[PDB]
This record gives sequence, structure tokens and C-alpha cells, in this order.
Amino acid sequence: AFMALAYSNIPLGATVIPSPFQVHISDEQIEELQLLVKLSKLAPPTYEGLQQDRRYGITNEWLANAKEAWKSFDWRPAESRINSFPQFTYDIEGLTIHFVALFSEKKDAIPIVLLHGWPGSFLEFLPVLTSIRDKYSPETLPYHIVVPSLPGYTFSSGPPLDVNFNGEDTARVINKVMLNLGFEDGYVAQGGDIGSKIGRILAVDHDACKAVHLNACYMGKPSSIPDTAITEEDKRALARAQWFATFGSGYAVEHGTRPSTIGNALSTSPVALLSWIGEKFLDWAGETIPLETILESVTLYWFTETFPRSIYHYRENFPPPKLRHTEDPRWYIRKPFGFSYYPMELVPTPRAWVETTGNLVFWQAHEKGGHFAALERPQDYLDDLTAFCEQVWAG
Amino acid sequence: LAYSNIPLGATVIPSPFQVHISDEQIEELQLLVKLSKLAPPTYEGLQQDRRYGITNEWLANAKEAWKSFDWRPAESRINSFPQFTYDIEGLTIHFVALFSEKKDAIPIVLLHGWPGSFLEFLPVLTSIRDKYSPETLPYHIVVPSLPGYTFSSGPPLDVNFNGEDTARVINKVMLNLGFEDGYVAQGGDIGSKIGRILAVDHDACKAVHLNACYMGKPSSITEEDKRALARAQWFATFGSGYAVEHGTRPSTIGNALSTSPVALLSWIGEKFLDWAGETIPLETILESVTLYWFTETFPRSIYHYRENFPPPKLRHTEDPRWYIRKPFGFSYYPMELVPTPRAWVETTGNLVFWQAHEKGGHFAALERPQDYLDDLTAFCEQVWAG
Ligand SMILES: [Cl-]
Ligand code: NA
Repeated sequence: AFMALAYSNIPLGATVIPSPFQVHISDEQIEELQLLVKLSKLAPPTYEGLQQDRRYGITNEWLANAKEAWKSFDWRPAESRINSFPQFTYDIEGLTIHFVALFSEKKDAIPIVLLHGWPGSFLEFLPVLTSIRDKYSPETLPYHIVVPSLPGYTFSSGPPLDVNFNGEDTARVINKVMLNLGFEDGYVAQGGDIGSKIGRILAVDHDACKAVHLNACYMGKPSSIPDTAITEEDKRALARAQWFATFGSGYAVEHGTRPSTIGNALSTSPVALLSWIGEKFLDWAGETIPLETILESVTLYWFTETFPRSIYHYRENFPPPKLRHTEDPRWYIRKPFGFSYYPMELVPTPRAWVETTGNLVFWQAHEKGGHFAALERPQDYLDDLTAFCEQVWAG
Repeated sequence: LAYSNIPLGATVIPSPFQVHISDEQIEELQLLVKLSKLAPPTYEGLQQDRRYGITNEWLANAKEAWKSFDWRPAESRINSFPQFTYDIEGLTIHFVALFSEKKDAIPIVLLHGWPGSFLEFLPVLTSIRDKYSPETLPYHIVVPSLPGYTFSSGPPLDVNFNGEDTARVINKVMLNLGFEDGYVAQGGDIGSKIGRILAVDHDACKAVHLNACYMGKPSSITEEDKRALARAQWFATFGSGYAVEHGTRPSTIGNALSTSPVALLSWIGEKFLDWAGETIPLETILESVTLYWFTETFPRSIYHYRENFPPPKLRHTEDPRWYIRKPFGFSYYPMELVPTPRAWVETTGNLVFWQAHEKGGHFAALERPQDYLDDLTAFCEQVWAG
């Protein structure tokens, strides 16, 4: 049905008109989820499950309380809030690509694509979009904001069943979203987690991406630095990165080597999926992420069968590459490159490290916030993004 | 039962044990099997060579077979072997045994690993009963459930527990049965680490035979050595996700796989498929996963893996602290996870016995029970000194 929605006017110059989209999870799926949560079995007490500091992952107590809360969680109000933002799909290379958008009425608005990672989604950016639409009407909005679901995530289909699919394919398909909307003349990319790899690939390989801002730059100490110049904050950063490599990367190895096994396993029960993903919302955040937010994201993954389709990126590091992606001259960013440092990112990277990976024209450090920067610190994230775009955009 | 006479000289009489899973447990399992949901089709799940793990098709077929799986015949077969428990350090320790009538029979403990159990050794025990009567049996055979596995309780809720604790407790099973004068240990998988610890640190263990020796190449070539190195590299690169996850986030994965029996089946089935040389029948996989489910084994069973996080200076097998000075034997099965040539294994102990096989993989006793028994007999006869 025709549905007028503010901020939904397709930019002049779009070559393909996207199909309007709204989320409508069926009643039977909602009923079913309540049943499957209720009847899920819980592990018995173990030494590891009783460690309240989560040294061995989620606690039994956390999971039992989350299961109880989930019984009464109501998807419909969350769905209504999602549907207050314009959403669309395109058909690109046989994939359905879902995206959220805020479109300006200004002919020369700055186009921006925001790129989520794993185990996130477009949901990570809705607080940011809320701030944007409260500050700007469609007529005063300086930007077009496009928040796509990566292939394999939520309402995006795929990846294909008959061919391998990697980060370069992801970037090519996301670039086509922006080209379809008429942004061949240029757009800015922003990414964290896997989205930071996609954003780097867009900036390095695709003409339409003119600049990129990242809040993650996964790398070791670059070989081109001969020194050890070491400050207290640099101490915390190296310690957290070392914690992540030794104790925090089980999911990377499992996703990267046996994605079919873990995808089959976590499809069986929503509480299996909650265990796996909840650990990351708890451990990776600087600002505590509310249980309701965790349940919302895991519920969305459950309804859309996201998890088994979402982990294809991880195998690109098996066997270990000759050079890490960020440390490879093949992927050095020559275009204007910005970075924001959040101290509880998984691998917090000092400026001197990041500078070895591209033409770093913008640097902003923060005192608060971790891996889920937009979700945890939406206004800090937005202030960085708009400052970067206004600094680098050349019309 | 034949072979159930407790050896004379046992200092603690073990309590007889039988498996009797309740109808309620069986029907709870079938409920949750039927409730389980399948993955959507994915590229990774369509790879018939299992390069990314189990196929979606294998799991769907295995789930369907599970709905027709009857636990009671399997349970009856288990209960056809003498079984017992001891209370050791506040743990219930289950074990299967065949006891000889010969006063000076050679005692042997057979040590399972993960995701195995005493079930792995029942074909060997069957071979033993086919070959010997209680009067002619040369050995006392003890097959314990490690702490945290199937009918053994624990590990403790309030303190950490490691391989040295495991060996201390298992040694006490043998001491309780009167074997302080000596016994032989045999191990694969984590059982090979337990067997090494027994031989190095415990007086009553007089010799040890291993069918795994997890190590890198010592700093000090045939086509077989080439295939061995390639398999070891495959295991290190693509086969060790479960090690990192078990070793760093055991509570997360223990909680996740406890929610659904089909989650557990996915995780464990992959290993019975990839680790075997001889194809392991689906029924055998279902029996093992079913037993793990009824006994809530999985979250209790993975405590060993965190011992290598952070990675120690030297691998356990390569550490002089764990060099085996007592008589040490090794059997090479080509589809072991890290197949180790003789010159490698020899650096880790007083290797007096070597046997190579053309067939068989990681689950040597389960896959090749006659070869396993032949090796065990040959080793014990060579090294036992009264
Ligand atoms: Cl981001
Ligand atoms: Na996104």
C-alpha cells in the first residue's frame, strides 16, 4: 500500500527507484519465539558458569534472567519504532538489499553510508538517525543517510548459495546501492567492525566513495614503526588488544573455520543464539548495553535467520593472510581518511598505527565508549561524522 | 556378571552400577529433538567435503534418525559389562571393568577423551570377552569416566580443576582396586595427557602407551611423513576452533549447546566425521551424543581446554617436566589429528615400543578395536616387569 513517510523522497538523479519496505514479522513467528524460549533447556551449574566476572563467558545467572525477561519481551513496539524510519530494498546481483534511509530535499546534500558489523545490524544506528531527524527536517537536512543491511543480515538476502562471497563482493554490492540512488558523483562511508573493512574497500577500490571515516582499524603494531613510544592510554590499548587476541577470539576462529557447524548449532534454539551473541554485547561495550537492546537484536537475528548467513567474512583470515588487511599497501587509503578512537574498542589503535594505513586527515579521541560506538555514544558518533564530512567534502 | 569379581587386595570395594535412564529423560530428549529448528540453506552448509563444518543435510538426516533412535537396546548393551562407582574426593567416579581370575593379572587403565567416553572402549572390551574367559584373561581392564563425563560427577563448582587433578583422581581408582604395585595406562586425546601425567608423577603407574602425542616438530622425508605434516597443519589451521572456544569461553559454549540436543549434535557430530579414519556409523554418534545429553556432560567436560590459554612456554608433551622416563609405547594411526612420526615421539619419553598402522584415525579403539587390543597386549607383554 502507498505510505507517505517523511524523509523518504528518493534523490533526484537516482537511476533505480527502490521498493519501499516495512518490517512485518508474522504473528505465528512471535508466538513461536515465546514457546521456544520457554522450553529451551539451561545448562546445570558449573564452575565456569558461576564466574560472575564473565572470565569464561556469560554466566548461568545472566542467561536464566535473560530467558525470563525474553518470555515477556514484546516485539511489536520495537517493530513500530523501526518502521518510523524510511526503509527500502533494491535487487542487486540477485540479492535483496535492505536499507534504512533519511533523504534530504537538498539537491546537493552530502550522501553518507553507515556500515554495521557482527553481531550488529542497522539497529545500531537508529539512535543516531533519531538525533538527525530531531535536528533537521527533510528540508534542512545536510546529508543523505543510508544504513544498509549487509548481505546475509536481517532483511537482506543471501549471500548466494552457489559461490563464495567475500568483503570485496560486499563492498561492490553496497556501492551499487549508492550508485542506484544517484550518488556516482560521490559519497562518504563510515564503518566499524566488519563495516570498517567494507568501508576501507569502498574507499580504496570504488570511485564513488570519496572519503571514509572508521572507528575500528584492526591491526597489530605495524612493521613500519621501529619504536616503542608508550603512554598510559597506549598501555591500556595494547593490553586490551592482547586480551582480545588471546581470550576473545574464539568466535573468530569458529566462524572462520567451521561456519556451517556453528550456524547449524545456533539455529536450533533462540537461547543458543542468545548465549553466543549476548557475550559480545556484554564484553565489547564501554557503556553498558541494556538487556532490552540485546534481546531486540537477538530477536531480529532469530526472526530473519541471520546468524548462519552472517559469518562468511570471518573465513577470509584462514589461513592467516600474508599481510593483515589494514597493514597491506593494497588497502592503504589514499582518499581523505578519518578515525575516531574509542578506548573500549576490541583492538584500540593509537594514531601513529592508524596513520600507517592511510591518508589520515581527521583524528578524534574519546574518553567514553567502546566497540558499539554509534549505539553506545550516538551523539559523540554523530558529532564526529558530521565534523568529518564538513571538513573533507569538496562539493 | 562374568569378569566382575573384585581383585583380591582391593582396599575399597566399589559400588555396583547400572544405567537406568528414566522414561521422562528419554521423552524430554525426544521433545527437544522435535522442537529443534533447522538452519536456512547456506553456501557453507552445502559443501559436501565439509570444508566449513557439517552439512545442513547431514544434520537434518541425523535429527530425523534420532527420532527413531531407541536408547533401551544401547543401554542394555552398556549394562552387559561390569560397572561400578567410587567416591573419590567428593566425586562419583564411574568405571567399566573386566576383572581376571588370575591373581597377578596385569592391571590396565584405558583413558578416553573429548567428545568421547567409556563407550569408545566397549568394542575392545567385547573383543576381550570374545578372546578370553575370566580364567584366561591376562589383565584387569579399567575404563573410567573422567570427572565431568557421563556418569562421573564434577568437576567441582567452587574451585578450578585441571589435568593433574584428573590424573590424581583416576590414579586413586587404581589404588582403590589394589593396584598400588603397578598398572599400565593407555590414552588418546586428553587421555594421552592424563596418561603422561600418571606415568610421570604417580608411583603406581609403571608404563604408558599413547595413540596421540600432540606436539610440534622438534628442532632436532617419506610420503607418509608428508601426509602427516599436512594433516597436522590442517588441524592447527582449520580444526582447532573448538579448542579456542572451549579454552576461553567454556561457559558461553556450554550454555549455548545445552539448550537443544541438536545444537550438541551439530558440535560433536563434526568431530566424529572429521577425526575418524574408519567411518563411524550414525548410530554410534547418536549413542554418544544421547549419553552426553542425559548426563549433562558437555558443559562439565571442557575444563581441560583452558590449560593452554595463555599458551605455555613449552607444549606439555615437549616439556622436560613431563618427559616419560618409564617404559613408553606409541601407536601411529594415520588419521590422528596430529600424526607424529617416531623421531618426534622419541623426544618426549623413553620410547621402547612403536607400532604403525595403515588404517584408523583419532578414535583408534572405537575404529580399530582388534588393532588396538593387539597393540595393548604386545605392549604390556613387552614392558610389564611383575
Ligand atoms: Cl560504526
Ligand atoms: Na549498516
